[PDB]
Amino acid sequence: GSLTEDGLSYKEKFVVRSYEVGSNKTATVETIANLLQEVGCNHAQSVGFATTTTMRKLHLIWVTARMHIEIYKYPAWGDVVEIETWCQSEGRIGTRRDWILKDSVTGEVTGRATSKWVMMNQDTRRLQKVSDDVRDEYLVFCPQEPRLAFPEENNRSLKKIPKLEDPAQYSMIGLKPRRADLDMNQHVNNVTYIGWVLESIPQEIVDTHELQVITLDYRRECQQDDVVDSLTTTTSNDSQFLHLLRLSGDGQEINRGTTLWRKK
Amino acid sequence: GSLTEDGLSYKEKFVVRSYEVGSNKTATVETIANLLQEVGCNHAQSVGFATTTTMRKLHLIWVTARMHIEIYKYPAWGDVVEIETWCQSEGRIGTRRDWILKDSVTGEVTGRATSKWVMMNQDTRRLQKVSDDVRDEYLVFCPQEPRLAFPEENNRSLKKIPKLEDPAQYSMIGLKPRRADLDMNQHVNNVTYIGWVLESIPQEIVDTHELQVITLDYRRECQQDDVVDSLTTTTSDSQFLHLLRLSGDGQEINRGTTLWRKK
Ligand SMILES: N#CCC(=O)NC1CCCCC1
Ligand SMILES: N#CCC(=O)NC1CCCCC1
Repeated sequence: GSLTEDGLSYKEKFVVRSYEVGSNKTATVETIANLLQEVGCNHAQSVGFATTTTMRKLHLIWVTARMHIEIYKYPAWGDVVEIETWCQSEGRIGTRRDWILKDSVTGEVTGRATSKWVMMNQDTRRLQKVSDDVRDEYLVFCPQEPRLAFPEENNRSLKKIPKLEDPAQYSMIGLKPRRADLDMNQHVNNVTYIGWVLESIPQEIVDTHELQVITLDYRRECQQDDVVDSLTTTTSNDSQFLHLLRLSGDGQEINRGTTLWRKK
Repeated sequence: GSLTEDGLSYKEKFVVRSYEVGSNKTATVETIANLLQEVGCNHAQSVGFATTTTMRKLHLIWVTARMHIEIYKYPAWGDVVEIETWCQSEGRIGTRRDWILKDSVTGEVTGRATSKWVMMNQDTRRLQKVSDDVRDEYLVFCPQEPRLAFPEENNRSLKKIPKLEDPAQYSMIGLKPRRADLDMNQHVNNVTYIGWVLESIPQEIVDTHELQVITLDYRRECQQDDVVDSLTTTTSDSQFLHLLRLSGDGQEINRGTTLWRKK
């Protein structure tokens, strides 16, 4: 991987692995999300980091608030996928990381993704606005004019998601993270939540449809000793679902989302 | 990746990923096991496949009976690891796949692994001996003289493993596979069982020790709708005896041992 000529974005190529593919012999959405995360981390390292100087002094971190992924073609086992990523400041609300996925052979766009990140104190877990000093320190690494993976004025990446009402149509109960689900700081990896959401989709939908769009809101973290319940209700040749992840016991919300599936 | 000059083994280089490392910023044993599995699959594809012509017509497949891994140094995040793999016939018993892990920069051996594979009919799930026809079709891709990742006489990779007796010292119950744990044929990936075994090791041990050796026997598969219990007892450096069994009737799925060195 490497930064582009202007130093304002980063590209990396990946060969899709045997254990990374599902029943169709194409990469799962969780493999795609892990690749986005890896290219995101390599971009941050290449430019000096994603805690800045001022963030480390004030015990502040970036946390994912929302993730939105749209896939047109999942790469097959052995195929090479090229991913381009960049960051942008969104004033004092937070930051945004965007991605474009391309087939290395054809150069065609096979997917795109966007994510919203908010500032948070590591210790108190209290969200806050982006200070001027932090915003100035990361603007040297971002394009100045807007560059959006989802430019459309009526796009599905900015839609408000409602809370699923009991009773859910489908459910998968008692989901727990194992050590492979944790990152290097022992926090549950953001991609695990995508897997947990998809666990309540019936196997018949997965067998006859391909996942086209997934929007996920992150409300609260799952601790490594927590237990989660995954709930899904059909809201709809296309199928839409409303999703909810909550703690198995008290029912505390951890995530909410929507998925759109197209018939194969 | 590519086959070596003589075409009797295969090498591939991997850059360790951010999500592939644990709390020590080095690759987990499950990342290592996934890399062994990937280089194994790439070796099979490069030589024409690991179902052969005779196996496809007879509805036969290779299944893992045992896996043994020894790690001296886990590669750090961003490091390049080079893995060499080869296969060997073991007469009528089955086949063996071996691996050597090296630091790409220094060329030093940082790990080694061996695995025993047995023939099985896909449909009946009945184990079988290897026929002469299969033996001949496999021998053109294997070294003729023995080449062993663990050559030492009376080494850890060939030790008989006993069955853990109740009550277990430690346990993790109600473990279930999710879709990310399944392979392309909807079977639970062999690496998931390694993760499930390690789930009953206390976090205190993981925080103060590094895993040096793991030997795992595969007795029966876990279906995607099955629930597993993971049991561990200290037998001792720290040694542990492990057992995975179905949550309900207690049917054995795996047994194994781990050796851990203090950091
Ligand atoms: N953390 C991290 C890497 C990153 O930049 N993005 C990740 C986190 C959100 C879901 C997958 C993509
Ligand atoms: N299947 C397959 C790939 C392969 O050759 N070996 C794998 C399976 C056993 C555990 C990890 C290594």
